[PDB]
Amino acid sequence: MQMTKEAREIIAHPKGTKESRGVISLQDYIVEEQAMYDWLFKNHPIFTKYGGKTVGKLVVKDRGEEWIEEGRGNDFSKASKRSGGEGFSSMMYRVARNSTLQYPNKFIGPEKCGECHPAQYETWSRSRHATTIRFPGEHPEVNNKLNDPVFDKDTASILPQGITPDVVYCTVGHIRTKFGFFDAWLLRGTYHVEGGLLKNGTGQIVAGGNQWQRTWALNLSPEVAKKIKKWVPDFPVTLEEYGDNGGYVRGLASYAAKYKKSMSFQASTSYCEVCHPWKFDFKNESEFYAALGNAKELQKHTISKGVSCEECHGAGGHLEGGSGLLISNCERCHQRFSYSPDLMRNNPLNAGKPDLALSSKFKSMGPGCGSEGSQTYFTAHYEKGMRCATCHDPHDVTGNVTGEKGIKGVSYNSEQGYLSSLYSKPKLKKECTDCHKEQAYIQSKADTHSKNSCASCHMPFMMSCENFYAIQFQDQAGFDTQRRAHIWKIDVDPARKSLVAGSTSKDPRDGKDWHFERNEEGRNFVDLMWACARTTWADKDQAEAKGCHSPVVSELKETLHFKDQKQVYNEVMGWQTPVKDKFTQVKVGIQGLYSLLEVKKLAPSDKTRVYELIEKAQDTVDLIEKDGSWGMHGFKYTKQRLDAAVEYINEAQRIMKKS
Amino acid sequence: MQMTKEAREIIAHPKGTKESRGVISLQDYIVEEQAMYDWLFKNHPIFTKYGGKTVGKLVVKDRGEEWIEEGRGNDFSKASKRSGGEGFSSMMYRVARNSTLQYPNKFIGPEKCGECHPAQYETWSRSRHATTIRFPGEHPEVNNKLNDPVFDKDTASILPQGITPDVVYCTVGHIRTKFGFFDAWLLRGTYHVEGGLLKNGTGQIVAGGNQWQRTWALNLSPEVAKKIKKWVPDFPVTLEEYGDNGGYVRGLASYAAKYKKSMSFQASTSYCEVCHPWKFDFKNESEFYAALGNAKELQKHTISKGVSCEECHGAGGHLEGGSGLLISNCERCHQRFSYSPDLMRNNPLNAGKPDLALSSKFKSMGPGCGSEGSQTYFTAHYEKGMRCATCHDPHDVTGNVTGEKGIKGVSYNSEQGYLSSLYSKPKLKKECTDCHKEQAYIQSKADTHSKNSCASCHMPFMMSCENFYAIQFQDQAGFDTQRRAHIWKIDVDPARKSLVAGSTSKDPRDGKDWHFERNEEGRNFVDLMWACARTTWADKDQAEAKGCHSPVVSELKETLHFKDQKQVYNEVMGWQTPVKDKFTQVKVGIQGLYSLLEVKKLAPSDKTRVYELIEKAQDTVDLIEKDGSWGMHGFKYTKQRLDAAVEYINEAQRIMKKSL
Amino acid sequence: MQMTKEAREIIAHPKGTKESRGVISLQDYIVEEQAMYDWLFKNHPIFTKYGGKTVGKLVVKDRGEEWIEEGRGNDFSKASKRSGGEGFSSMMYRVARNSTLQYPNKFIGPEKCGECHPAQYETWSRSRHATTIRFPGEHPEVNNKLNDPVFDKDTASILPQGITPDVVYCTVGHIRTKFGFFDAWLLRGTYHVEGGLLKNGTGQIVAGGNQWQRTWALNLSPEVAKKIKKWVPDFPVTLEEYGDNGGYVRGLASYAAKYKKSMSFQASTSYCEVCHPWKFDFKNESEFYAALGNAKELQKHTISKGVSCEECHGAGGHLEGGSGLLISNCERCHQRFSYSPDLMRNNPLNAGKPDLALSSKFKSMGPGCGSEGSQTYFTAHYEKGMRCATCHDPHDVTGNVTGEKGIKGVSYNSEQGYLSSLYSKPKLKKECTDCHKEQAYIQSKADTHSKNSCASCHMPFMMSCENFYAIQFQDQAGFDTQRRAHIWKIDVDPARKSLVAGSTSKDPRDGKDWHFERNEEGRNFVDLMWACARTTWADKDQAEAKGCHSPVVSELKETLHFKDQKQVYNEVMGWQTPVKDKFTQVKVGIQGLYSLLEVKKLAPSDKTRVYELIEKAQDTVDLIEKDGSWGMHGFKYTKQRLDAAVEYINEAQRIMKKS
Ligand code: HEM
Ligand SMILES: [Cu+]
Ligand SMILES: [Cu+]
Ligand SMILES: [Cu+]
Repeated sequence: MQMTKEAREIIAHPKGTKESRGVISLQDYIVEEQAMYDWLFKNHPIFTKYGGKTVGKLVVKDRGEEWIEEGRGNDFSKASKRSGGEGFSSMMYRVARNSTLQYPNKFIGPEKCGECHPAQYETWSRSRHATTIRFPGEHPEVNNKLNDPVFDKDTASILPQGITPDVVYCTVGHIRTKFGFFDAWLLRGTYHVEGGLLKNGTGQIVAGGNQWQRTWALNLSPEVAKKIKKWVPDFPVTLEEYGDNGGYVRGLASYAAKYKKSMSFQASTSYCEVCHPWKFDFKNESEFYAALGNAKELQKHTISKGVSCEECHGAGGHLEGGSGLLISNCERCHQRFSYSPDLMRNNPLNAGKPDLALSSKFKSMGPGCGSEGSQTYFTAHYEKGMRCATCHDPHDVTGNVTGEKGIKGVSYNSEQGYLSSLYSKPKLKKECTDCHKEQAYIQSKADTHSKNSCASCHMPFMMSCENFYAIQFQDQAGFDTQRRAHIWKIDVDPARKSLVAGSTSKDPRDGKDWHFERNEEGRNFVDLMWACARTTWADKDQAEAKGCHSPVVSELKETLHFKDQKQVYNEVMGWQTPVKDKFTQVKVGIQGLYSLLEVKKLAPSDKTRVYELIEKAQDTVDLIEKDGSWGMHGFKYTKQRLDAAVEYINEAQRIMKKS
Repeated sequence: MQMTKEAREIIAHPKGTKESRGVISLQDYIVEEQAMYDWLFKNHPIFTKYGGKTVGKLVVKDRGEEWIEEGRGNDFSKASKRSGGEGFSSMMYRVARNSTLQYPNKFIGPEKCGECHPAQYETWSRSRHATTIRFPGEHPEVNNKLNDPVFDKDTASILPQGITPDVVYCTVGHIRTKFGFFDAWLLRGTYHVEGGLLKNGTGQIVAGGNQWQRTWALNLSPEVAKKIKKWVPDFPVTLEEYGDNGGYVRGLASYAAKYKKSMSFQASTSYCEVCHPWKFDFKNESEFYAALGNAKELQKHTISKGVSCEECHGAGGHLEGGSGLLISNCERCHQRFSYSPDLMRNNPLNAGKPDLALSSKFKSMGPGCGSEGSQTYFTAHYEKGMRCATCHDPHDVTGNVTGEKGIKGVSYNSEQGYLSSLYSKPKLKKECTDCHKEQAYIQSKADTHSKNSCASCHMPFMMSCENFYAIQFQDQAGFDTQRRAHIWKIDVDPARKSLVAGSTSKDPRDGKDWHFERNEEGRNFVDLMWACARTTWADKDQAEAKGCHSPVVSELKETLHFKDQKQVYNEVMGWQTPVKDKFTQVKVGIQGLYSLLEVKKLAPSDKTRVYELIEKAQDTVDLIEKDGSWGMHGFKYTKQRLDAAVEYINEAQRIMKKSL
Repeated sequence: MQMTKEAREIIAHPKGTKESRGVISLQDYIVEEQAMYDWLFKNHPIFTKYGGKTVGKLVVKDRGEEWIEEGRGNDFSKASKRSGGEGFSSMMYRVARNSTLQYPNKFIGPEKCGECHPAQYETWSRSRHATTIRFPGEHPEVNNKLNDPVFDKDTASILPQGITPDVVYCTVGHIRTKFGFFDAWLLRGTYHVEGGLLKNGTGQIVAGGNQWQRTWALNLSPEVAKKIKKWVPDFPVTLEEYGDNGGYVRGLASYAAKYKKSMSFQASTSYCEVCHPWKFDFKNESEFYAALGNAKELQKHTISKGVSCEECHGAGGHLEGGSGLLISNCERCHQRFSYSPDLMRNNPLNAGKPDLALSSKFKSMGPGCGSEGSQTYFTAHYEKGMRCATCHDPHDVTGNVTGEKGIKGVSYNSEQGYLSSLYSKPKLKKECTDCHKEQAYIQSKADTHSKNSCASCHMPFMMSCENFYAIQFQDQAGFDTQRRAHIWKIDVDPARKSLVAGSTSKDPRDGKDWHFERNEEGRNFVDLMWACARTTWADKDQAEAKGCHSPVVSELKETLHFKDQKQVYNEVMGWQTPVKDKFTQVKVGIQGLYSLLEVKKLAPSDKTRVYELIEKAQDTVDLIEKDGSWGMHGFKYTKQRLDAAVEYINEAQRIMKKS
């Protein structure tokens, strides 16, 4: 057992700044983790109780790999002029302030910020930022039964087999999408126990079957899976067909682990403390390591859980003795840059500019949760100065969502506010209609999609939280679809996809180097299958609008179930072709007449009329060009205006003739 | 004599973070005040020279009550899941950085920021932020006569009877609204001395008669009071009629005190250092306590006065050795939340969300000064991400206001720029017209209110700075009206009021738990009485527009003096009803015609014409809908466009008729 | 040799705050410099090897003069109530954080910020902020030949006579405009050496001939000069006619010096560290003074060069052990206020308000480079809350600019991206057309200037980077024109000038107290000569649009070469006068028809028609009024459109006739 080679090379020859400059920087964080892994190798029960034997190999994954190697950081580093191409690049995972390995820290806890800022405490406290980290006893949404089935009695409990609350420090997550756990040794829970209990050192440690997944447990029954299989012939139906991604019961999937084959061995320090953090109140590291291995002692000494005030604003915020106030830009946890060699090779003028080949973290073939920032970085919105806080309230990030009263589960409790909810409804400072007036105007007119939100087409749930690759069939715009894309640009095309395999991929399902495609303007885009026909169980708008056009969840008539991108493109063109044809005629007419007002004299009263008509026709052209949807924001009204405008041009042309 | 019970409990069982974490938090600030109060109980003249005897009882009011109990902080705390409902909530009064009890501090003074930032120093220095704290010798606007009448010889001086400059550390405030003072022991001036001078230990300490009020001393003469009384029969005229709120001479009211009945005993450290601060340059606390009681010594060692650069930006700003730069969001001094159990009770959807039952500090029955933030918090503006500095320049907060040459006073001096002025004109980055273009366009059409500013209707002076409850008659939108409401939304209703009494109120004027009402969108709103017919002497726009529709100050004909809200509402309906009616006709016509074009056959040029007409009508409807005032921004223009649009629709119907 | 009197006075009676308060402030910076000047008076080669003898007088200029006296700080101070009118005002030059005289510092260098922020590193690293300070060996754009001619073999090399790379700490600047150098003793390069080499202490120190200038070396050949001479009689053609401003070869001018007459003696600490900084990693001031005089040692210990992350964001940024995160408002280096007594005197409503009499730094008769801030301060834009970061990306400040392949040069290499480029194209978040919609609409119509940017008219290159006063003829809008004015408001007048001499000026070219004029709204403005007819070689838009109307560089026909402002004004009237005529005609008509409508009875159909026509004409009027250019944004569309509105009025009249 040892740390990753990358970590060991840095430990052997470190070039941090803590000792030389008195300022901590990337390499210092890599170095400081050595003692934690030494401790775990001697003290974790996998070794003390199970003799280092597991069903599946242990694969150590420390900061050396996560904070340096992920997102092809080493390839990015080589493509950069920084440090002569010999440097390191932390693409996805890193902290801005001290890690949980430094004691003492200056955290005072959110309740103390709340004494003076009760208003923000209240909104923050009813958000998933506040409860992403929770202890046993803090799950009223499952009546505090972490080991009983949540929904149907043949589906999974939140905790895996053999894992009981007394050896769990915390759960991570929510009913919203999924849960994970950390054991009392603060080791990421990538395993379960068969034929025994971790608590007693009995049975066997088995890789995988460690991650509770709401959609698989609740929505994705074998019956639903058979329905998908009619359309997608290789969709897995039985548990065994979920393979390495699955496990022993539906709802508990293998994550950072392949069922019975391999499992990551990872401290919270290496990864999870970047985005689902906690802080302890210990005065020094001796106190910390003494408690390490007892959940109750660690819980009692926990001064901050989850994404609290001070995770965003800094320890002690602006207070005297604190570490200095920050205003988060969200990129610690919501950015997730991933360098793509394929995007780099699109243009020779990219030489020395590898930032132009950044994409987003992908979980196998889907863009990963927490990648909204790397998505928005290649949008017109980001170019125009817009950031997360432009649109989002940074405190009330969950909104007034509630549980599902029609769900009859063995443990599920629908009455616990947002904790019971399958959805998110973040509080917004800006709606699309605030900035896009012409689009709002046309889309407000009574028509096919006028009831739907702008976000319903423009912000599909493309993102994978669970890395449930066994159900990722991305050309069918499903089925591992749990977070919302922040791309906005919709591409209208019969074939071009948003998501593409890397050129290193040797099998269409191996998931190698997937990335977002870039359009002609160098921007990310949403293809029409995602925009119109995606299948998801995370999207409240979709569920309130008859499942949109998904062959799996649509309640529309079968001819409006969109089964491939070309079909969707055909529907779009049914509206766009007639709009563009009339649009062109009108503009052709407007020039036909403007120019021909030099080659003819008219009775002043006819001249007035011709001017008047083409001026009104020009108003319609401008509105439609500015709208830019070519009828997709409202065919009926767009056609009404274009019909009028061609009448104007014909009336004017009739007049010009009589001369 | 002792500190409040709330402070003593926290001192007895403190749960701050200074010792356990090395970070100062709320409870540490409560604890640190113990020494100051012990000192005051032994060393203040009230005790050393007057035997602790005062006319009216002494009421200690330290941070334990001000920073913990105010705004029903304890009820908010019990309504919250935070700390199992057993925590504390500082609703209004707290600091962000060290208080004036820490020595040494890192303040260098605004003149030092000004060495490198001369431009911002200049604009800041000509603002009331810069001069809210002043020493004797810094009042040219009264020819430095703090003890002679400011205006008429029968009205008040700035300092009350028995209080002389040499025992005053500072004055607080301006001619703008009011003044207060702090004695050389840094105790808040809630008293005067009858038959003697404080400096000689003679006479008697008497509660109240301590706050100079411009509006009472200048504008609210017995003559004006009598005029008001014809409308409002209970309105006080004689000095005796102002009761506990008054005192011994028109212009000096009792504030944080009741004349001869009670007076707050309060160090500057408990309350005033939050919003009207100063900082001293002492190396340690021994030096500070040694200077205490000596105005000249304290003044000499004052390194920052009032809302200086570093009060906003932190002590030493971004400089090496400083405390770290801050950009103020203004909530230290301009927010003032107050929790309203009635707003919780009346909306059951707010259960477990005490933040949605937040209101503003009320001074009796009017929202307090410095509550703009708690007001804006419940507006569309704040919801769209707008904050104070969206609209406001943070430095030039007073603007180019001047005195009134027409005022002849015993001491008043009109030539001192903003210091002489009765008004405020903060420099703005954004005007209403920058974001509300349709409203601006219609409003620019010459009519009844074309010379009104947008803020004249939308931002009435509803706020009470002085807590002059004796003249607060909120249903008549007067008469203690010194600061500008930041609410904007105008409600259109015959009876519904912006301001209402709490359910604890047992008498229409007892002033218990008054608060803002919330509309169907969960927002604050301005009722039509405030928007149209309010009475104030702090609103220059109103003074320059014939006093608007106030029965008391309107110069308009008597038929345009609005005596109550139903009368205003009926005037509004007279404009909105015709507009709304015609708007509805035009909108139905447009849609009806569009629908009929889908089936009824017309010659090409008729179809052309019908389309053309309904598109023109649609332009008009879109404009008027987007404006959303239904004629209140420009009645004749609005109805004219709609009358023209009605003509377009009728011609279009004429064409449809021919076919049949 | 000694420090300036202003410095010595402060040193004698210091009222800083470091000792009393523990906080560094302005006067502390002045005092701290004393050791450096003592050291230079004893150790610089000028004294140790040349015996204090120079061709031209040594003029010491320290922080005492730069940070205190510049911009008429003492007059501003006296005009202010601050400190009784007896204090100091640092108008242009000061730092926010420790100077380069304090050791150790907390800088970790931009490559360490880049480890975690690879994206911002990439865009920042290809900007002139990043390379404004460079060491010998880092000039691929002249093939690293600092002593060979850049362009033609009879024009200048970057380094002057007798100055070799081995005794130069760094160069300042780029091909873009100009270069400068610092010797190994960190003295500002205001001299060269005739008859020997500085490294051997041979030859004589000669004042001036020290600043390499791109425009003089490349563009302003004797032929071009002759051409300008035909329009401007006094224009210098021969090297000798450039006088004190010139030197011994075309391309190397005298700056902070007069050729063979005077040269400033200035440490980097007094001035250049404000805006073109660097930082050393020295652990104390002893290590620093020990390396002084050795270019290689200093270079080896340089941890930050130029305007790096930490110069804007503070040393160590937000990192633990750092000095605390900043977000720069750019005023350290781009503001440059200069108090103008003339502006104060010429408006007695500004009495007691010297801030309102602030102008910008002028380099002789042109506004200085890095005065964008003091310029925008008196604009509508600043008043509305706009700041540098409203329009600009703060990282990607240079943009995708490239060299010129057509240039023949002895050393010039045109293939090093932005390093080879003569232009700047800063990345913007907002374009003029984002906020100014009506102007954008009119300007989009195919017409005379429709291909041109808004910035082309509104932001001419008025600013002097080089103080090349020998070619400054401002009434002719030329010819020392290297940076872009940030004023936007164009004044339309036959004679009023943006740039005027101070009342202390005696000769029209003595360059005394020049300043911007203020218009009737208290704002800076651009006169029509600058807007339309200016001569520059720094403006890419101008170069891509036939040199605009410069008599010197225009490729237009000769009737479109504008020689004076009166001629420009007249061309503007050619357009605005017909537009305002028709405009007024329409307003009169609308008002007339409207007044008649209440006393006139019309058939329902006739009335419909008159309202409608009036209403169309009103829309046109509103658009033209909103545009506010009266044809300057597109004469053809504007005039055509007003003509039609006249027709609407005329048709309305024909219907009103039936009364
Ligand atoms: C889309 C590009 C442009 C934008 C957004 C823009 C914007 C503006 C604005 C906002 C004004 C002020 C109008 C007022 O006072 O109400 C203006 C005036 C002016 N612009 Fe432009 N402009 C553009 C292009 C141009 C061009 C190409 C030229 C010259 C060829 C030009 C020359 C002027 C002049 C001379 C004025 C002064 C008008 C007067 O005061 O009479 N502009 N422009
Ligand atoms: Cu996730
Ligand atoms: Cu007040
Ligand atoms: Cu320059």
